[PDB]
Amino acid sequence: DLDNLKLLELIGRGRYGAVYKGSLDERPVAVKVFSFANRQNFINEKNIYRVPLMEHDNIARFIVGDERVTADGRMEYLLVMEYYPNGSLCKYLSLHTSDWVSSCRLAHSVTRGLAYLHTELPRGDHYKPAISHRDLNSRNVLVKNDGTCVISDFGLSMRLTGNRLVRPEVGTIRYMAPEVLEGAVNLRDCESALKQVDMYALGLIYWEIFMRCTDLFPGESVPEYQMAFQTEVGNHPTFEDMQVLVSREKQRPKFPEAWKENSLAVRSLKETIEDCWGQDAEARLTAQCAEERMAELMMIWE
Ligand SMILES: Nc1ncnc2c1ncn2[C@@H]1O[C@H](COP(=O)(O)OP(=O)(O)O)[C@@H](O)[C@H]1O
Ligand SMILES: Nc1ncnc2c1ncn2[C@@H]1O[C@H](COP(=O)(O)OP(=O)(O)O)[C@@H](O)[C@H]1O
Ligand SMILES: [Mg+2]
Ligand SMILES: [Mg+2]
Ligand SMILES: [Mg+2]
Ligand SMILES: [Mg+2]
Ligand SMILES: [Mg+2]
Ligand SMILES: [Mg+2]
Ligand SMILES: [Mg+2]
Repeated sequence: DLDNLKLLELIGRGRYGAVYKGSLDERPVAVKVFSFANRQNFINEKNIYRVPLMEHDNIARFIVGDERVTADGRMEYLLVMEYYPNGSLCKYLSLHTSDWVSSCRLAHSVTRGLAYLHTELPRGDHYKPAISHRDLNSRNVLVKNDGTCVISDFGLSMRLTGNRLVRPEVGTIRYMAPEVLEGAVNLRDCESALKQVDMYALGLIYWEIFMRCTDLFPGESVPEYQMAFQTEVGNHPTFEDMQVLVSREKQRPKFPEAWKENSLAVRSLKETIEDCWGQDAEARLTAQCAEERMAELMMIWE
């Protein structure tokens, strides 16, 4: 198989992998390359992808993983996966504005993938545990050519149910929930607490998506894309910065005045976003309810 793998241009990178466009048996792929220092994230990500029943319309498609020794005497680990020309949701939102229906399509498809990730499927030979993503954000979501999302980057994800479990501030700082910023996640109910951390981050993703919805800025132009909290903390905020703004001061991204609350759809959208990122983690929507709320919003478009 992998003797015929060709790497082309670099298309992305984060803390753990450098991601290249590639060719495998003359078909296009993406190749995430890890150094030996990040081997454990490769191991983790590969094994999450190989958990039974992980193939799903809103989960990135994994092909194969592999190791090689480089010319200069270094170990490299390669995670080969489907190539998504649109890239991350972050990149896609910076380039596109969408109307109500297509914005809901982005938001619903990412929510559907998270609800599936979060759901335990007792199946013996095919057991799928509930899995927490642990760094959910729009750079770890990819956008398919048909305009729907897939969840990606399981380098930090953890199994939450079943046997041989372990108990664990390692995510992306901008998207950390308040209880994480306080070091006070309730690890006694570990399964629920980790899902609630994910759900807070999904709320921020909702805000980022709908800030680029052409129908929410009528008679006006859509603001340029900005990540959650960028106007308030800039790029690369510090842990302490986020702690004061998000947890101490109880702040969240702001809904524009242009979302004048006389529309029933807009009022409902705002309440669903707020039900995801509230301070009381036990009171946030679950992923399965957010998926249903999102679909019910679309249905309240008639
Ligand atoms: N299969 C893919 N197709 C297209 N772009 C990708 C793909 N996987 C990752 N990327 C891009 O590479 C970036 C980093 O990939 P990711 O797997 O998140 O690495 P890290 O674990 O280092 O954050 C993503 O934000 C995205 O822009
Ligand atoms: N069919 C099953 N598949 C997966 N996990 C199961 C099944 N039945 C029970 N369990 C769970 O597996 C756990 C046992 O894990 P084990 O590896 O024995 O210990 P630990 O997780 O403490 O290291 C129990 O808490 C139980 O809830
Ligand atoms: Mg990263
Ligand atoms: Mg490692
Ligand atoms: Mg695992
Ligand atoms: Mg990433
Ligand atoms: Mg935050
Ligand atoms: Mg429900
Ligand atoms: Mg909607």
